[PDB]
Amino acid sequence: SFSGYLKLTDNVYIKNADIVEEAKKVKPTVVVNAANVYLKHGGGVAGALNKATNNAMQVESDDYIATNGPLKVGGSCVLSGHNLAKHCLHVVGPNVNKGEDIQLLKSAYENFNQHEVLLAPLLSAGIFGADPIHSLRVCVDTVRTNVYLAVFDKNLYDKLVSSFL
Ligand SMILES: Nc1nc2ccc([C@@H]3CCC[C@H]3C(=O)O)cc2s1
Repeated sequence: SFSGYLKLTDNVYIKNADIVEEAKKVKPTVVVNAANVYLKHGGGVAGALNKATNNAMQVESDDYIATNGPLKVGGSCVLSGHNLAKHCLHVVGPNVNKGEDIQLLKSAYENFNQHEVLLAPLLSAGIFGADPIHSLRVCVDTVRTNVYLAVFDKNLYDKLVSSFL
């Protein structure tokens, strides 16, 4: 069960934790991956989640692309969670450093509403270049189901809690 979270709003909770370790302890119904449109999990949260499955997530993802084609920015797909969760919801936030529209961050977070409870990272807040505090605001304004956010970096976590509480 989710332990040590701080409740920010009626439905958004936050913890300073590594999402891979949270997934292995809780084994939630849904873990969110911060993915790209071809589901190539090369680094960031995507690389860490794929490595914790010993590349099983990548083999499954390449088969999903071969049959279905790439996702759209703001879109998602549900695949196995392997040893981390029952399911992995792979969500594509905009890569604003490559000119993708920040408005698509709202569409990205809307995918979370299809699941009652999710363990997730902040979208577009890694190498995708969005300001992480702006990404948390979009999450709060868009997600209506129960989301447990895991923020690895303690300096970032303290910044987020100071601005949202
Ligand atoms: N093993 C892990 N590797 C990563 C890499 C990056 C991150 C996320 C991506 C966006 C914000 C950052 C964070 O929470 O500090 C979390 C994790 S957990």
